[PDB]
Amino acid sequence: RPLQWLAEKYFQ
Ligand SMILES: *CCCCC*
Repeated sequence: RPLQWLAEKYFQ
């Protein structure tokens, strides 16, 4: 679950 980078772009 590589959501680390994903969160920076999508959520934040
Ligand atoms: C790892 C990212 C934490 C939320 C910004």
